[PDB]
Amino acid sequence: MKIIIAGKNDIAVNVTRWLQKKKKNIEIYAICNANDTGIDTFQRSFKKYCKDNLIPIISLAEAYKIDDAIFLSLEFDKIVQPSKFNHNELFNIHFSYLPKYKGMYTSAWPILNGEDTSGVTLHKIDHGIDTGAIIAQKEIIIQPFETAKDLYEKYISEGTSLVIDNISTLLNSEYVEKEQNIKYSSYYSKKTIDYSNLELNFSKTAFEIINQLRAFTFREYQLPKLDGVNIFLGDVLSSRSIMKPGSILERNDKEIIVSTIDYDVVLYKDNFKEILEACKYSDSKYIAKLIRAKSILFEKNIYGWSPVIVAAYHGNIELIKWLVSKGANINDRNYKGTTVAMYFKDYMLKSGDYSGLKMLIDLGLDLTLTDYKDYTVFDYLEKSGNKNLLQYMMAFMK
Amino acid sequence: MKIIIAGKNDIAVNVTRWLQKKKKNIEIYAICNANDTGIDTFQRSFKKYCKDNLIPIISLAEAYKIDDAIFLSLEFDKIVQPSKFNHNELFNIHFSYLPKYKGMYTSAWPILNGEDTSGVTLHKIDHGIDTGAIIAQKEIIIQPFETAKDLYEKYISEGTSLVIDNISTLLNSEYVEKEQNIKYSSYYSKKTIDYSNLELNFSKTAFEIINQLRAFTFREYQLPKLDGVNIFLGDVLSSRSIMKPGSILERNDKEIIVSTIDYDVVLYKDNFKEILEACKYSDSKYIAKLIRAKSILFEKNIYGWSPVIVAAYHGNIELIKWLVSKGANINDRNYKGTTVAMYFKDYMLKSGDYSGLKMLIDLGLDLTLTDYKDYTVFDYLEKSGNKNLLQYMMAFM
Ligand SMILES: Cc1cn([C@H]2C[C@H](O)[C@@H](COP(=O)(O)OP(=O)(O)O)O2)c(=O)[nH]c1=O
Ligand SMILES: Cc1cn([C@H]2C[C@H](O)[C@@H](COP(=O)(O)OP(=O)(O)O)O2)c(=O)[nH]c1=O
Ligand SMILES: Cc1cn([C@H]2C[C@H](O)[C@@H](COP(=O)(O)OP(=O)(O)O)O2)c(=O)[nH]c1=O
Ligand SMILES: Cc1cn([C@H]2C[C@H](O)[C@@H](COP(=O)(O)OP(=O)(O)O)O2)c(=O)[nH]c1=O
Ligand code: NA
Ligand code: NA
Ligand code: NA
Ligand code: NA
Ligand code: NA
Repeated sequence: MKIIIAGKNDIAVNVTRWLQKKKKNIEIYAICNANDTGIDTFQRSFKKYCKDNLIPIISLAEAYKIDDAIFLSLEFDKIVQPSKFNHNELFNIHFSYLPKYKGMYTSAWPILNGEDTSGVTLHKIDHGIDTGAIIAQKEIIIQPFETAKDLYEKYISEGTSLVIDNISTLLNSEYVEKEQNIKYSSYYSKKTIDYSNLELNFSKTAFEIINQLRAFTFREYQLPKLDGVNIFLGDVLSSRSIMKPGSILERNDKEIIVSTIDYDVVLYKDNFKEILEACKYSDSKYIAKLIRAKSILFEKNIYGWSPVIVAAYHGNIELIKWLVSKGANINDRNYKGTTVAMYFKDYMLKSGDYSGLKMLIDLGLDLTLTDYKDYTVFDYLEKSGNKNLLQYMMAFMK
Repeated sequence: MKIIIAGKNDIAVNVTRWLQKKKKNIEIYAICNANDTGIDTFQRSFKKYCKDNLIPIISLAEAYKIDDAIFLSLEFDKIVQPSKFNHNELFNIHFSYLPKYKGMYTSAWPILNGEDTSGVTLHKIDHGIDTGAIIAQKEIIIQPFETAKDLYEKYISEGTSLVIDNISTLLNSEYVEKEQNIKYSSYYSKKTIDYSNLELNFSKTAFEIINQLRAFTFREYQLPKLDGVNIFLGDVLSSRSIMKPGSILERNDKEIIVSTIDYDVVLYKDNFKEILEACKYSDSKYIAKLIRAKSILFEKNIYGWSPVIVAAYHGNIELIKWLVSKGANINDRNYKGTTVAMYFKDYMLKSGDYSGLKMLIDLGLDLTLTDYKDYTVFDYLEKSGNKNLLQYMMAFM
């Protein structure tokens, strides 16, 4: 049978990849979003993927004319008109637990509002915005540390899983739907946040303010700013200044302390670039000092280089171990899919120091992984003619 | 002992009244809010009550020096310096379930936000706004139909009872405090709502839109408006218009139906004026046809006249009975505390017809009540020398 996948980012890519794997009998057509540049960024380009995999890319107007297909929307950017199809097998993943948080910026609004939870919802496309009947959902816990970016990445992951768990019933017409309730229904348009003019509001509680920081913390788009200085999270003090809300109590190199309606807050200056530079050659002890919010250790620059990737490229094995102890992914990837192991290989090759591989492997380092060109570390070693190092690396795999 | 009552409205008045009744020996001092107009309105004037009962009004600066008082803020308008008193018996009633909804407009924001409940909270005055340790608090249901005014009245009533239930522990220092949690706190300033520029936003869900209506419904202040027409509540329909949200789908003498993000909503035009006028003489069958939202029957005009009060003064007994069956208060009062019974008394004097009295008494009419000059219907009848009716009403007692 046939499926049209309409949308973007790792959710479209990964739903597609699964289909090519487990449903090879299925003709796939793609619709891409107007702003998919064709180049991989912090999310994969769906357009790139479809080109690289000979998946035909069509228009929505063309998709309307395909019979005996289902249609599946995944962060799609176009209004879909149900009457224009010759069927009603029209499905969307929305990044909320409907009926709450219809519309936009669902990575921010639940955080701003102090929600503990959100979700992803599979539903029918009807004539309105995220109004159609619910087929499946999955609740997501928002952790107190988590940013809008963390929550978006959870949406992407949980949304992928929910499709995968339901896509057979979508293909079989063996699914059940239920109309959305009136009660609790909520919606935010794009007018509700003006990302070109964000401003922290300190006439609020400390809880609210920290939730502002979190909601606006999505590095590839922006960081919250106080007085032009970029902030990466904050914490609540027990202190309660009688200075009017917004008054800056202290300023140092690492932080700004501000008066609120209730408890003082400390806003950490974003020092990610500096942290990343230190990852080349410093140890544990130095990095632990630079750090304020722990999750800053999992951020990435514009190439997708994290702390643990930089450490790997420079053979900083003591730091790699500490980072992984803190939550870092031993198999982290840049935006081309290049893995920690590949970067470590570069170090081994340069230094002639092979000795640290065993320890990384015991931390979970995976030599089988492929980048987005379908190459393993061994592909690169074969190409560069480094057969002895290739054999050496294979000898430690388990 | 002594207490300084700082604040306004029926909560200030009714806590004071209770203390004069039940704690004879407590000396009371008052601080009034600056905007207290000295005239009884939808809330009683605390300054008027203090003058009329010889409760001395003091300044804040004076209050700081009375070392042996406790201090109770009841919608007080001035920020205090806690450390400046030589005691720490400083208490406040806040109209939310703290630490949620610190600050202003707490009869609006919970409704707007889609909350099922709010609360009232008795707590210490400390550094922060509304940040002091909690002594006692109670949750309050917000019914799906209730307006900001309904919620406000509830905060006044539940706040008063919360103070009454705890006031002995406050004067005797036998209360327990628990510091407020950081988590879940929320706060809204005066700037969060411009009441001089309310606008309904139709780029929202039906649930959200009906909540806006409710939240902005507070007649003595304003009603929400569409196309300059005032609206008194609404409902959600089952249809889902394809038109862009905010599009007017239907318009008539009763109501306006509008498209939203999800379900269409009907906004009911405010016909309170019309209803109140017909309460003079029309019967329940006619008045029933006018009603778009049931709670309109408990609204009041600028003098505090409700449908039941107007019906009583015009001797409309058949209407009174139906109104009461719909949940009207048989002892409703205007803003001067004049009761239904006193209005019915006027009608009995003008008409010479006492035939309705027994039935209203059977429905709960209370002849013992006192207006805000502290007179009963009997006092009035004596003064007027209306000896016949006096005799008859007294026969019920
Ligand atoms: C547009 C924009 C979005 N965001 C946040 C809020 C969104 O929920 C989240 C993802 O938005 P977006 O990347 O537009 O993803 P989608 O198109 O799949 O919604 O990013 C920002 O932090 N800054 C921005 O400028
Ligand atoms: C991680 C890292 C890489 N590099 C080098 C290694 C690569 O040769 C080069 C290109 O970056 P990159 O975007 O990682 O491309 P690829 O996925 O092809 O590696 O940058 C540094 O110079 N410093 C670093 O910290
Ligand atoms: C000032 C104002 C308040 N309100 C509502 C929201 C407030 O929670 C409610 C009570 O406000 P107010 O009468 O100022 O009482 P308090 O000072 O005890 O809060 O009235 C309006 O609807 N319109 C208005 O213009
Ligand atoms: C209830 C009602 C009262 N009245 C009269 C009788 C009232 O005593 C008079 C003044 O009303 P009001 O100003 O409300 O003061 P009071 O406390 O004395 O009632 O108006 C009407 O004319 N029409 C009415 O519908
Ligand atoms: Na069709
Ligand atoms: Na916007
Ligand atoms: Na402060
Ligand atoms: Na205001
Ligand atoms: Na609509």
